[PDB]
Amino acid sequence: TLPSLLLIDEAAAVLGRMIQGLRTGIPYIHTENDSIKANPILRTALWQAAYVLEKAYRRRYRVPWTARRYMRELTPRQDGRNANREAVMAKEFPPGAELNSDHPVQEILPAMIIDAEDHILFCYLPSCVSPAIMTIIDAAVGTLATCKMTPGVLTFAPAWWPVGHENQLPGPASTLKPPKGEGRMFLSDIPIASALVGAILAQINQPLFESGVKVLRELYSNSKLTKDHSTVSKIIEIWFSPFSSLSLIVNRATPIHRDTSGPIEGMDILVTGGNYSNGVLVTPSFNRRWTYNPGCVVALLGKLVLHGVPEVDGERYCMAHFWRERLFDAAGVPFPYPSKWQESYTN
Ligand SMILES: O=C(O)CNC(=O)C(=O)O
Ligand SMILES: [Mn+2]
Repeated sequence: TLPSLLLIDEAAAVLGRMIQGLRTGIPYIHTENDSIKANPILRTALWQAAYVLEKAYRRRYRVPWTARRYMRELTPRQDGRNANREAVMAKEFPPGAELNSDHPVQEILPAMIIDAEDHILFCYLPSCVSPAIMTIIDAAVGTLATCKMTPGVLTFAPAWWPVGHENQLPGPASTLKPPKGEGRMFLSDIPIASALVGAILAQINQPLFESGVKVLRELYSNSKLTKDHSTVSKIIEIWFSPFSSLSLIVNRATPIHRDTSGPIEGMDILVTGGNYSNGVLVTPSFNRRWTYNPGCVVALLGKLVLHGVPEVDGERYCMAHFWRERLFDAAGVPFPYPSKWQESYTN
């Protein structure tokens, strides 16, 4: 009875069917949900994502360690700045023969990196987002941000803890409390984009997608879980995403680092955009750089994978979709462990 969740559910389903079709050569079944079917921009964006993701599953680098063991050496707040600690990790967890060809060339083709037991650590999807959707995001960010976009970070979530309120109940993000403010407006401008990124997540880690949606369901229906539940409810009704949170990072370069808030096993999804030509995402553990230009998507275990992105020759923003495990705890949903790549093929 919550149509936004039902739309991202169908977007996930129909994109999976598109991928299964590309793999089998049999016509895929269209969605009868005409929020998708009658929306040419979202529909063709799902086609494009299907091509890129199918390209990525066919191009898999393996590191010779597991995510479990890597996670075990990690100190609770090992964000990547201790260079000595990082060189010790790097010896204990080297790139391996499939990756550490001497000095690495920059990747441009879609690909993924899986651990020793087939878990997806990193998924690189260049040009995964159609120009039309990138233009929707360009407009939304534009009107929100007014060098030509004022730098900064801005965070949105229907259920959240502000810094200093950790031990109270969670509630609407301050940026989203004004019902006609900048925040809500921004969310209202981007449901097609949100729906796309959530569908991509389903293709990479279906259980995590449906856990997230389950959590949003429970936060909607169960009032005793949050402050200001009326505002929580209104925001969930325009929350076209399975993620706990969305963060817009405008005109900022990013040092090589690890996230340390968020579950050690959560997969974030970054979408980069703007008008610049020399984007590069750096992953030292994988001995790799990845071309990182507007419309690129990267999914990654970001509390595990060191990643950074240098200054570029233009305006740039990044949309970062991520997780708060405490919301899972509060909603009675265990947080799932990272999916294996074969799960993509279990039809
Ligand atoms: O620079 C970017 O596009 C991505 N940002 C991050 O991973 C982060 O803030 O943790
Ligand atoms: Mn990050």
